Amino acid sequence: NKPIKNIVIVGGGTAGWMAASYLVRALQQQANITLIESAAIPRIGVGEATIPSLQKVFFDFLGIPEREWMPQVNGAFKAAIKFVNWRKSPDPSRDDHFYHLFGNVPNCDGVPLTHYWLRKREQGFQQPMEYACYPQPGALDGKLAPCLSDGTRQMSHAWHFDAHLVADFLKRWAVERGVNRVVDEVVDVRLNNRGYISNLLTKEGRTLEADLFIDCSGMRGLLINQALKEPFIDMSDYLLCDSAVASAVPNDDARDGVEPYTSSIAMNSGWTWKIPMLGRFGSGYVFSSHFTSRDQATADFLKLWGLSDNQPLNQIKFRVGRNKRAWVNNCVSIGLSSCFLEPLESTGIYFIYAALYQLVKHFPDTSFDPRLSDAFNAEIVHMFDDCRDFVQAHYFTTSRDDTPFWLANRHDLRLSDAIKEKVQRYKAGLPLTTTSFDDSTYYETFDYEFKNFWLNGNYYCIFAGLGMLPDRSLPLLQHRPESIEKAEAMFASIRREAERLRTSLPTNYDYLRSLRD
Amino acid sequence: NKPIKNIVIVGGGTAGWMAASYLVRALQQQANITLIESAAIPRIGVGEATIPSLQKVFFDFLGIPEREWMPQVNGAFKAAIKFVNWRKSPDPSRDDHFYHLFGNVPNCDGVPLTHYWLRKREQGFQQPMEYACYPQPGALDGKLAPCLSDGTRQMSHAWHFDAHLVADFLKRWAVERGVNRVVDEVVDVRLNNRGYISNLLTKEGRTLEADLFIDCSGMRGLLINQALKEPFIDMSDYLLCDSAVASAVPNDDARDGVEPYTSSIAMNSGWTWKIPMLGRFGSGYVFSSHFTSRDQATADFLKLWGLSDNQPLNQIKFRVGRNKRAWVNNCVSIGLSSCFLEPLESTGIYFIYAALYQLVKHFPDTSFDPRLSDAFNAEIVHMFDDCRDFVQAHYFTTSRDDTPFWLANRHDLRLSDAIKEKVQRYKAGLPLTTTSFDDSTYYETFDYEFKNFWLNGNYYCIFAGLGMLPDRSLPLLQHRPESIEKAEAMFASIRREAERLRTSLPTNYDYLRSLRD
Ligand SMILES: Cc1cc2nc3c(=O)[nH]c(=O)nc-3n(C[C@H](O)[C@H](O)[C@H](O)COP(=O)(O)OP(=O)(O)OC[C@H]3O[C@@H](n4cnc5c(N)ncnc54)[C@H](O)[C@@H]3O)c2cc1C
Ligand SMILES: Cc1cc2nc3c(=O)[nH]c(=O)nc-3n(C[C@H](O)[C@H](O)[C@H](O)COP(=O)(O)OP(=O)(O)OC[C@H]3O[C@@H](n4cnc5c(N)ncnc54)[C@H](O)[C@@H]3O)c2cc1C
Ligand SMILES: N[C@@H](Cc1c[nH]c2c(Cl)cccc12)C(=O)O
Ligand SMILES: N[C@@H](Cc1c[nH]c2c(Cl)cccc12)C(=O)O
Ligand SMILES: [Cl-]
Ligand SMILES: [Cl-]
Repeated sequence: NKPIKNIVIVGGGTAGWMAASYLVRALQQQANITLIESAAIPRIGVGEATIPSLQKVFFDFLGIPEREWMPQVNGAFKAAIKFVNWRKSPDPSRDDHFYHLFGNVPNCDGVPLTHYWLRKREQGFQQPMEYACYPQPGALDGKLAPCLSDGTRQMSHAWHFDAHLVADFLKRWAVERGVNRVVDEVVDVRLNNRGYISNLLTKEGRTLEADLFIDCSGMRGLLINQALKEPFIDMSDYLLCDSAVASAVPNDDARDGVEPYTSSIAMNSGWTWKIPMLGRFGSGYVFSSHFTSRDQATADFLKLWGLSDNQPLNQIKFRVGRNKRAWVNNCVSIGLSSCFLEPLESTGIYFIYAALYQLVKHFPDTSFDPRLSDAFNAEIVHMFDDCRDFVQAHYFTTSRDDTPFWLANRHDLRLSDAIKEKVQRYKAGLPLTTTSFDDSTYYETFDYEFKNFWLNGNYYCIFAGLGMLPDRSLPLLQHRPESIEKAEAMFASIRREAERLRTSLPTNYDYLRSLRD
Repeated sequence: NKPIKNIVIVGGGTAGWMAASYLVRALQQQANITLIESAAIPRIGVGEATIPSLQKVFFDFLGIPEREWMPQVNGAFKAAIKFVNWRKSPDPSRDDHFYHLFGNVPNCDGVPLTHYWLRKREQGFQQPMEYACYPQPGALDGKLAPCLSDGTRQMSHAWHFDAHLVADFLKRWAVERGVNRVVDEVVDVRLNNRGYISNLLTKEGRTLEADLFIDCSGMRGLLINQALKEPFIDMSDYLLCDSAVASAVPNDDARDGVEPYTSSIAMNSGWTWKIPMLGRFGSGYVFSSHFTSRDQATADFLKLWGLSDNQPLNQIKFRVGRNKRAWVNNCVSIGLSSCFLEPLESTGIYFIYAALYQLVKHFPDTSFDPRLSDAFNAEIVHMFDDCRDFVQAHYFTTSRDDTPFWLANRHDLRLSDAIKEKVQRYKAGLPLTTTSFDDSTYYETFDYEFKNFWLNGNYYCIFAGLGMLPDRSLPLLQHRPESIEKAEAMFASIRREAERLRTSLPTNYDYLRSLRD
């Protein structure tokens, strides 16, 4: 079979430029890559929060160290997501926050520390789970950097940045390596009688042909949805939000610092993200138009930040779900053309490079063996549905009952069998997936992470933070007092490390300034 | 002169039965009215959107309160038309909607609030015009009823209903009051040598005579066009659409509510109406066969609602324009036999009862003084051409340039001097027609409304919603800072009222259910 020689990518957003740069890197020889992007159709870039695999799977693959790309996209550090007002009727007099941290909880004699923490809590211990089981949250409260001043990493972390600058950075990188860039707009897609894409007709009269087409056209799914008519599986029975009102807000970094984390602030009918960088934070009230008008959401959002009627707003809508198949015939959808999940756990750009990684793992020749795309499609389904369930798990486990939106989340969602099973194991007191690896190994072993994306620590951070605890601690632990004592020593180590970080890390603001102002 | 004694109405659609019932009411004494309608020729009833004058001019005249006719026609409430994707290249990621609301914008020291809104916008104010100047659009976004639960009206509104049931309701009403109903089909019309209608010959052998004939035969204009040969002024140089593909679509009212408004969803080569009622919405893609085939339009329409090849479709065509004269000799055309304009602003049934109102205002004796019909004809010309221009104003002011259809609308339409003049005044920053009345008074003073049908607020809703703003705010306002401050207080009142409506109105779905399931 003849190899894929010509590849056309439609779209110049994060997805398109990730596709171009990843493919130019992966396909060392025999690949002519052309990216077409409209000057008249905006890209989506709201100020984006990311996860550690962005470096390990994407930028390492390209050979670009963090210190190289990060200042060029005005990047800032993210060590967690902090959830605010998710636990109860929010009360202005009560500190209701919890973190979802990156990295693994240690095990003690084959049992995660989360489980020894729960046993302690049963005996009256008051410290919240993540403060007991992770060394860094206090440091995040102090707004400290994830690294010592000399760059030595001290916690697992990822990044906040404007996705426009990332696309820009990658456009530059990809074009210097031979990606052909066409600024133009596809207006028509011709399919042959078998349903394979033949060519694209552009507004300026170009006809584009390729062996393989990558649809990075964004939510419109120009190729996959509009031309190939792949059904989009609407998942608004799983997740209620379908909208956002977003903006960027100046930050007084010198008086207030830069939070080394994304915040998710629960609202009446959704939640608001906060994504700090130097000088500004991006923020969006993600909402369900079924429970609040865009009008009321906008008022709620402005009021949250003390913003004025003169404040500019980005009024976004989205459909939650994914294509029935990401790759149909000679077209692979990547990015918003493939799926969307609300940014509650920073998985959007993850879906782009994880899908690109999978595409190269299932790379076709010009015969397009359906066994390859079928395998690829099943990986994407698992990747997305798994994240959808984890995100959904933040909603149906809420104890908030103070609005129709929160009541509908408690009562009216459709739950996969897979999520119910996990919730059942959790409530029984069983660990979810645990690894013996350290973080370095986990984040270096993408075939493992991709299939074991949400571990025990991730579920515990969310479920325990939300106030849903297991019915009881692990029965095994009643037979293991020595193991319980060793766990105490591990809790004491973690506390030592927290205290060392407190006095050793530079502020996130100072460290960011030091790298590049 | 002998009075009109015998009146024959040809046609049993909305127009015929409105004519019968209006005339039986108006002509208290000396009137024998006969309506002939074919059992073999369908009526036009697609699910119809209406305006507040339907109650005030038509049903009040008959003495039928809203609460009486409305459940009998399975009516639902309409508080606006919402225009979707009319502003730009539609983008699935962007909320592009605006409302055209019923009712007046308040004035502040002789200047409409629209003008104070524009000055604010010049200074960076971001709220869309209709959300600033009207209290109800947020409530429509929340799908709320126009009335409190006890029926107290809270906004100006009209109705959605199947026009078949209205005809049915009025048939019953008119026959109980002495209208003679003949189910039969006119096959021939005899004119005397002077060109006056002598009699109608029916398929079943009846000969019908009358002093006055009302042509409600629909688009075929059996009497006015076919028998009297009155020229129809084709207006396809003004407006491009000549076709519709229509259907009814089930609605999940319990999960999705019932939108208290008509939607107009701009397509590639026209627009699609949505007209919600209980259990279903009527919908039609109105299109120009010059830019899209009926085939492609049908595919576009099915795709819009995720409908299947098994979905039933009503494939409509129409000619846009009006008779040179509505009333010729002893024949008055009323309804589709008289004129057609696409349903972009819900004027079809309006044309029926406004024309009937005018007919009674110009009512003849058997001498048929041409001065009466000449006056009547000039009123109809003004009524129709005025609406034609307002509808046309939605098209030529578009910023959409993404298809041939939208480009032709931007560049290729014939514009009346009257519409150019208005657009010129608008762009200069001048108010169009303003009233000092409240809505109640406007909607109660039909001689005023009929001549001042589209006010400043109506033009602003459309022009501002479409993104065509005046070159600058009213120069007068630079001399009136106190007036500007008073306008602020009025903007604050409107916001208070919006917020009160949000928490006080029942959902439109709940209120409709409560009245009659
Ligand atoms: C509200 C919101 C919040 C988000 N938050 C996060 C977050 O915190 N973290 C994270 O990782 N991700 C987040 N995401 C996801 C992320 O922003 C996007 O997935 C990502 O930035 C790339 O989107 P895309 O490239 O698939 O599509 P787009 O950005 O929509 O780019 C589309 C491209 O296709 C081109 N195009 C479209 N049609 C044509 C055509 N006809 N001819 C030629 N070109 C065409 C456009 O010009 C553009 O270049 C968020 C997304 C949304 C909507
Ligand atoms: C696509 C479309 C969308 C519309 N949307 C709206 C809307 O949203 N809001 C609104 O207010 N209006 C709307 N209208 C207009 C409205 O539907 C019609 O004007 C109205 O319902 C009445 O039409 P009519 O009675 O004049 O003619 P028809 O409904 O066509 O009725 C014709 C009658 O004449 C009879 N007839 C014809 N020839 C003979 C004959 N030879 N002998 C005996 N009887 C005969 C027929 O049997 C029938 O009874 C719309 C119209 C169309 C076409
Ligand atoms: N395997 C993923 C899990 C994850 C996705 N988003 C996260 C966030 Cl936002 C915080 C903590 C962990 C995650 C990771 O550790 O990066
Ligand atoms: N004088 C008319 C103007 C009008 C016709 N159609 C409309 C619609 Cl569909 C919305 C708002 C106003 C109108 C009215 O207010 O009813
Ligand atoms: Cl995301
Ligand atoms: Cl109409």
